[PDB]
Amino acid sequence: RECKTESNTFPGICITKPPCRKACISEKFTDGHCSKILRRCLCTKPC
Repeated sequence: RECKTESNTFPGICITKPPCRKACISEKFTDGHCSKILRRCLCTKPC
């Protein structure tokens, strides 16, 4: 079970994974991915 929380530190719209994952890991999540429509960096971690 993992929960999604928008990244607090990623700048701008999310198009490619690497900078979003990096931001999320910097924030102590375990991954980050881009959403399709609002194009947000969403971090995930177990919850």
